[PDB]
Amino acid sequence: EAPDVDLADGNFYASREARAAYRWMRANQPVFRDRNGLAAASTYQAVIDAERQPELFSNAGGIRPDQPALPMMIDMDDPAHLLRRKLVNAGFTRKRVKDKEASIAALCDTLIDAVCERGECDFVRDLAAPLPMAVIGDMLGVRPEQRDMFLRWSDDLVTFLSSHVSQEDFQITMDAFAAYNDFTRATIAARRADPTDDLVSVLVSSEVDGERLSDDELVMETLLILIGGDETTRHTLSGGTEQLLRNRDQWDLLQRDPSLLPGAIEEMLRWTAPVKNMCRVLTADTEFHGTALCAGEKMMLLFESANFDEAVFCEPEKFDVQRNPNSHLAFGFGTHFCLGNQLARLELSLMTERVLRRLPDLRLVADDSVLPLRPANFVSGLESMPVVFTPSPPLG
Ligand code: HEM
Ligand SMILES: COc1ccc(CNc2ccc(Cc3ccncc3)cc2)cc1
Ligand SMILES: [Br-]
Ligand SMILES: [Br-]
Ligand SMILES: [Br-]
Ligand SMILES: [K+]
Ligand SMILES: [K+]
Repeated sequence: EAPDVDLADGNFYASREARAAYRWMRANQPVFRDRNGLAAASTYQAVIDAERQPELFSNAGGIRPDQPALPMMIDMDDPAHLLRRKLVNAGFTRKRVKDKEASIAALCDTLIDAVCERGECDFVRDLAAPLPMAVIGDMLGVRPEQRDMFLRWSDDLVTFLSSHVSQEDFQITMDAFAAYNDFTRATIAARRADPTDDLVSVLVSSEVDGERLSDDELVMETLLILIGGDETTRHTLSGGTEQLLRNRDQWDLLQRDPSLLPGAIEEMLRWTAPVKNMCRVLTADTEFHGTALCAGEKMMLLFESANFDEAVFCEPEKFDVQRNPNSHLAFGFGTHFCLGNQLARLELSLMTERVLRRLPDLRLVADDSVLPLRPANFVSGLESMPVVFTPSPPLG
């Protein structure tokens, strides 16, 4: 019998029974319909095949199950999407991202300095959540003492994307957007008159095919970047480190061999899959991997399910930092492949290498059976992760 599940319900993704439900879907109905008839691609093959057919599986209806499209690149199809992405790509060239290494490392060291003397911290609150916020906030010109405000707006907006909000939460969402809009339009006006090397400056000057980003587009695209920056990577940092601590042979391998870190980051991404789904709207009736789909309905791409697909990943419930190949779909695939992937990987690398070296005897206070995941239908990971370690003095 099929699992009785609602794939638009955030409680499904907070359940540690989700992977059992995905396993059934992959073995019995790869393009699954949930208890409300919502279609979802559960196998790696079905996700890739949909990703590769953007004219049939469109982003232009919006990437959430019951919300309309917003005027931003992730809700656009080519050719318009390609121009928008090329414009925003000025902020994400390989050289610009790699050049952030020293500054990101400094933030990692400041955050570890704040807890290293204590011998205990909440890995989520004190390391995983603040590092990506500080990096993206610095790119956007946010004063350090205002990071919490931007993180609050980001939580409001990602909660809106992660659920079907009440009217009161709709109002909060609109208020947060209005505050972000006000701040960002001030930055745009200032950078136009006195350009710097910050993200808004680089985006203002970007030109492709004789076109530039409008103020409207700058607000929307930088907001997409803010929330990608501050709502996703945190969950790979916490949940990926959790797996290193649960399987101490994996922690020990990384401690003794820094050259294993790139493969470890990939396995942390495969395992944690912070983005649980993105939607595609059907542009025509189609028979897709055994399931009839109707023009105008949305189908979810279940990235965590694909990342645990035994047809692609041998023994997928084994966390193995050495896994090769590791062609996971945490960042998706195709036209919309995460623009921030290099930045996210760099943050994960720099914080993890410092955690391994500076907190070398790190351990979990209590095991996973009592560590909850955030209820959310879109992006999710650990709420809290208390950890202990031998104290050390700060680097300063
Ligand atoms: C581990 C962290 C992250 C994960 C798992 C992640 C995941 C994703 C996924 C699944 C998509 C859609 C791909 C698809 O549907 O095939 C996406 C798109 C995108 N992401 Fe991320 N993301 C992360 C971090 C970031 C960061 C840090 C940024 C920016 C600084 C960012 C910016 C974007 C943008 C702009 C898009 C839209 C690309 C397009 O539509 O062409 N993401 N991301
Ligand atoms: C109601 O007005 C608005 C306006 C803007 C937004 C924010 N749009 C948005 C933000 C974040 C993501 C998640 C994500 C980003 C990058 N990589 C991976 C995941 C998707 C869409 C919401 C509501
Ligand atoms: Br299949
Ligand atoms: Br479009
Ligand atoms: Br920048
Ligand atoms: K505020
Ligand atoms: K397994």
